[PDB]
Amino acid sequence: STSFWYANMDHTGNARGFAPDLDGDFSYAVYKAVAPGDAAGIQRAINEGTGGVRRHGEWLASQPRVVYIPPGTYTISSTIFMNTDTILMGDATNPPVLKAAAGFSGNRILLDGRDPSITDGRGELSFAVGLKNLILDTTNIQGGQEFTALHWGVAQVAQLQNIKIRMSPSVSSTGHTGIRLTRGSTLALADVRLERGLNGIWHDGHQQALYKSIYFYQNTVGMLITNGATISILAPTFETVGTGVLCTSGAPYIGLVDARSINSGVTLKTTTYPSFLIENLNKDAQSSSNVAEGPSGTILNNRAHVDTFTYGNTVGRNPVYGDTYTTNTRPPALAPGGKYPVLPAPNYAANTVADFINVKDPAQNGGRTVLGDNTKDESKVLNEILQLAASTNKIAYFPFGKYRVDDTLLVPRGSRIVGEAWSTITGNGDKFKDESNPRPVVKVGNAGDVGVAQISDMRITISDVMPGAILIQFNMAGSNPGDVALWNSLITIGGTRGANALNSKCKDARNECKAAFLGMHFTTSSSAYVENVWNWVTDHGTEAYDSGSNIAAKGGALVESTRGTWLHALGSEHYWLYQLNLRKASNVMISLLQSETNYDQGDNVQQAPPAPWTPNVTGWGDPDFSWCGPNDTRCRMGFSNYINGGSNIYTYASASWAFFSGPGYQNCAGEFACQNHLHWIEQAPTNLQAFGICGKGSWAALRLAGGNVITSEPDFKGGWNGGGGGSLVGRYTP
Amino acid sequence: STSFWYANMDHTGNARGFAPDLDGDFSYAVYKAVAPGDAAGIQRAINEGTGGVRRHGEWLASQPRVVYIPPGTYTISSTIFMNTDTILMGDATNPPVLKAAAGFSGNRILLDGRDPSITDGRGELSFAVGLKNLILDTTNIQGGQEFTALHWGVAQVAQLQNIKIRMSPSVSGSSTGHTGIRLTRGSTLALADVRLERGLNGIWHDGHQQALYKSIYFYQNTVGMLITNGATISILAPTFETVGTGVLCTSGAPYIGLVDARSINSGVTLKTTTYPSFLIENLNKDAQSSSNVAEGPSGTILNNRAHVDTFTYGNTVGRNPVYGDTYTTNTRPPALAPGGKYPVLPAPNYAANTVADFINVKDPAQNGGRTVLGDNTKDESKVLNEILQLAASTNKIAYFPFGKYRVDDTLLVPRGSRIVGEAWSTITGNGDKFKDESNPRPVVKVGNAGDVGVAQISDMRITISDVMPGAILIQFNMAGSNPGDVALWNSLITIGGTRGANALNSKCKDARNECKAAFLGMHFTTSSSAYVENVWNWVTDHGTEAYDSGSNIAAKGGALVESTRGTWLHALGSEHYWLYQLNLRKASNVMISLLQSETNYDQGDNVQQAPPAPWTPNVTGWGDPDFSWCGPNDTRCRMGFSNYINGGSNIYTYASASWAFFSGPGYQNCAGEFACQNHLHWIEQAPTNLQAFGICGKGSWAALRLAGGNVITSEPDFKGGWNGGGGGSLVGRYTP
Repeated sequence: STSFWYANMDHTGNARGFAPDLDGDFSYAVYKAVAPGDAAGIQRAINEGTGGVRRHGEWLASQPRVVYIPPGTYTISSTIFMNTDTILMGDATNPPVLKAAAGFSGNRILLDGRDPSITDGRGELSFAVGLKNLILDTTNIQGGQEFTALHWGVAQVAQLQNIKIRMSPSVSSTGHTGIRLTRGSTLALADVRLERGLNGIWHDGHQQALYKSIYFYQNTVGMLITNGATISILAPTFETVGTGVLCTSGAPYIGLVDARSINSGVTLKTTTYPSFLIENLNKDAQSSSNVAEGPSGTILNNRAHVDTFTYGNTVGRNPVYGDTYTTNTRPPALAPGGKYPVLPAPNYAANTVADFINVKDPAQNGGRTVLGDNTKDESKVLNEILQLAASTNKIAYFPFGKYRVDDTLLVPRGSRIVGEAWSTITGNGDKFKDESNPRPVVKVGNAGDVGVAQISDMRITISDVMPGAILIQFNMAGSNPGDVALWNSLITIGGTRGANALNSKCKDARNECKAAFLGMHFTTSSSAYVENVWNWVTDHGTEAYDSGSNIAAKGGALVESTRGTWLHALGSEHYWLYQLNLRKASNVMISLLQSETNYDQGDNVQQAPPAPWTPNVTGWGDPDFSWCGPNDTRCRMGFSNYINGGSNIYTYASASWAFFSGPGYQNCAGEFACQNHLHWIEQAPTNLQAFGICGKGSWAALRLAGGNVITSEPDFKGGWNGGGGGSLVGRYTP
Repeated sequence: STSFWYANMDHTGNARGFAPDLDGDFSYAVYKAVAPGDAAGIQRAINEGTGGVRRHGEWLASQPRVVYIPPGTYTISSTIFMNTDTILMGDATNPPVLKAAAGFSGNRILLDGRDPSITDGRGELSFAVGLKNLILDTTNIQGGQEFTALHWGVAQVAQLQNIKIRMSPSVSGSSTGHTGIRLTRGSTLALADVRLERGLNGIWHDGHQQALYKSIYFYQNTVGMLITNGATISILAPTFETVGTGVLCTSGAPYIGLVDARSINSGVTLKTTTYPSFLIENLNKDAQSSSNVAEGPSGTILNNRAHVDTFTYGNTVGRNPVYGDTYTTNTRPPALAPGGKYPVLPAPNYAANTVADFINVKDPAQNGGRTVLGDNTKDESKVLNEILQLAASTNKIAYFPFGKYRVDDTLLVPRGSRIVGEAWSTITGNGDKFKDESNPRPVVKVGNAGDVGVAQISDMRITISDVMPGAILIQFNMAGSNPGDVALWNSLITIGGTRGANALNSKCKDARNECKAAFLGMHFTTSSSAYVENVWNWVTDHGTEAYDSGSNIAAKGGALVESTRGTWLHALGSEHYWLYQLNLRKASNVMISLLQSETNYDQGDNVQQAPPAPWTPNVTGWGDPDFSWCGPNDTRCRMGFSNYINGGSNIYTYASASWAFFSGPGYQNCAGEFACQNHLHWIEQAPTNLQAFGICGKGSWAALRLAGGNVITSEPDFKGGWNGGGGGSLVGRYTP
């Protein structure tokens, strides 16, 4: 066929992806190839399993399927339905066209990312749906009819990579929609080009999403926002677009940062009362329309350049809801050239198999035997292959598997790592059980390293209760932002097969297991780029087994870097003390942080935090909760944002939700009574620019360093459920 | 070509069904016919509209589609998706077989009743999905694989009529297998007269809010009904033949009602691994059914007895352990239960009747040379009263093709009437004759006072087109010689929410001044004896058909029952009325197998017009609650009742699905889990021989209020039902 690197990798033989924990099935095919032009074969490859048994729906990581679609045109006559943990991989050298037929029958959706096996449309459970190197075409459908090329009501670990959507020109209240997001909890939509139609993206009640580097080309409306909580749009381009962003319902947060307007109309228009920010908008001469318009008329007139304009709930303003214009000079290390760094996930479209090292092939990795079946320690053998590929400038390809490591797996300078449907590194052993000497499972460079370390399509996890485990630690800094990067990956604790020892020790809410020390760590001399990454302590089982979810992992993400750190849609959920900790960091940019308090915590918790952990304030910057009464359990809940000093902190959207008050999915007292403090500033940083700090079920919308509290009600409401339990700090620029 | 009455009705010409208010489309075809054996044509007929435009999804009543499927076998290779306001009508003289192909591709669902155009899996909005005279067959699929013949995550006005589901035999030792009817998220009313053959599960009730399963035949199922979570389950007159386990509840804490059940060579009748509240009344077992009747987490609950009178195991009023067993004996009145069994009747399909036995009300050659339009352009009261008397006096069935028949006076349904519609043909009241609340007048009158005879209506809709404070939408006056002679099946009674009522929708857009749209939805007078099954009594809460929908409506009362003869309510949904949803005013001999209700959404702490306003209560004349016990600004107390029982005798209620959701206009949240309402179920005067079971509630502080003023609090001992007790009430037994 072609020379596309993935299709030419060994998918038979010993170097193929191998799936353990499949109930004795050692013949399951991770890889399937569709015949050229075989449109019916796309759905077949998605669902087909071993010996005629259909694949499991709703599973997260153990039964992955990558469907290779060769170049060509595939005429689609009815909706194609994805499965969880499934990737459609078109040929990157010549992406295939999935074209809707003229006689398209059924629901007017070309591709549905939501697994049909989920009941009651729970998109927040449709994890790990991937689309790569595809062209969606609906030009055979009349532009006046309602149609949706892609329904993206999905959850985390879902990804878009090198996707193009051609639609018919709009006519009419109905028309083509490129990507419609209904119920779901996804993280990032990256590098999608939407051509024509009525709506390029329709955000219909999706909780939150970061839209990174989206190209809106000749859309009647760039993004339609009907309902939803937190919307972050980073580095978009509006070319011949009638209206950039149109929000006709709800009170969400809308973040438009580093936007470009090419011969377009109004950039942000709303008929309701959302809180939005426009930072670094650059308009051309043909874009002569107002920048912002609302129910009362013009909000911001025609300006070719906008610095920092908010219109929403702002701290210190009389009245709270209103306009504010400021100018801020971004640090050149954070924003080279005034623009924050945005990079597409690598697809290696021009690379062939020779540019890679298949870690399992003895002819490629230096004559080493690698299993990836979670039956033995493979740390040393994998540290040697990773150092070999970096020293020879080869990309290290991990076929799918579960690679058990009993010591740190170092990612050395010059590494480019890519996996097959989130190949899994799992830590194990006594070397990660010393909480007095915490140890990284995956270490990205040594202390003081400068170089390239790019990782994509991987998973890191643990197999036992390991109170000293740091799942990934970033030590290396890049020469340019993105040299050290992590794309489209997940870091999980529990919830998946392959961790029996961990699964047996975490079934008691009275003694929550000390599974890990940290999920992610960014050391002081590091400089890392993170996009579409799920940092998740399990709340429920995903792969049909008694999963146990009473886990006390101390901290989710600890950022100590003073060089520069960019977090594009990082989901950090269900850790004990905090989801995001900024400990004396000095150059941090956050385009979206998605977080959720641990479900076992709240008024009816059985073990009050910080227990079972003893906080180390001096050594690791833990919150000690010494301000709460020893039995004030609404006060002793994990923080979503714990900002502790430092400088040059830019956060542009925080989707932090509280749902329950204790084990068993117990309800909270009220809409704003699940938690007291989700967002907490311990020490005021120098040059802090915070926008879109959203919450759910929190009494306070933000806590300031001196102890002052910004209450969610009555004037800092918004976002989740339009304010029915939702917090919104649209502007905090102290 | 057969002699089926519906397929041989005029579907061209002037007597065809006509859909008004379709944005200038006067050629829309309500009726579509599938070619024999054309499986692909079934989906086409569901969605096809005028001139290549697809039909509207989610719509309730204005764009109906009836799909006629001739006899034959239809090999289905992928899931068929229904639409709202859509009926699949197989040939009643020879039902067609919808057979899943051996190479079935997709999610492994043969037929999905839930409209795919609804977003976020909201089955509670999938209204008016009908299936008639069909055989669903999954025998080409191996019995060891998970498969679902019918997904019924739907909402009210959905109906099953003469449906049989054949499945492959389950595999011994296998946890997966065929499921006949799976109910996920949704709010349907009744599933009637379905025969389920083989498979692993005949019915899987997976989180559905509530459902009445009437006259279900479980034939050789490994498990009759599986219940994984849910609130209120009522099973009336089932038959378990060669069934391994009758009812198996492995998750949740629902209410399960088993009444008039038959066991033929079956295993355990009700087994649970959790703590639901169930009732088993009038279970009659054969000799070969030697298993225990009920089994729970602690072991045996009720051992093998061939006959069970009244056994409850749940939250019971007056018990010192609230949760526990109770055995009593009750002699049902012969007028309520002739022969000891409650009356259950299938909805009439007229399978043996031809066109000659019918009167098409629009055909001048059949109705006496009268001009009938059905386009909501003029008053058609006199012309329709004369046709109904004509069809009754000539022993003919009156067939209403679809339309909107405006009436400016009462439309009398006389003695001997049999009325059937085409996808819920609509009678809409109008005029000044329904606007004098001091002289309320029925829109549709079922017989005169003191009449005895047959008056059977099915597949119809009754509504109003303006604000009519004196309008009774349907009033039952006549009694039957046998129960079911006066009956109403598979219908809707709606106020607002649908196109065709511009004057009404324009006057009901202010929550500060709630419009007095109607006096009563349904009325059962003292000398009446009516049978009601699968009927939606609905004051609108939101718009359904893409139009400016005013939903700030104060319709006084939903259903007022004053009858002292027999009255049977099988899955009556009464929703969003102002003062009450169901009022039993000195009624005698009343049987309710399931009542589904919802408090008006504008009511609660943040209400803008405190009840009884804008209504002045008439306690003496009409038995309204005046809410004089509440402080004039205690707004959680001044909320509409779901059950308002006021005196009388011989009242048997077996399931109450009564939900409160919001605290004011705008879908505002409530103060707490049990803080939406104070009283959902209220006894004003204690009746003689009152037998109450399965009184479920949501978000109300009290689970039940007694005549003396004593209150049975939902917490701590009467939790259960909705969300397993997380805000759900459950009075499993109140038998004073």
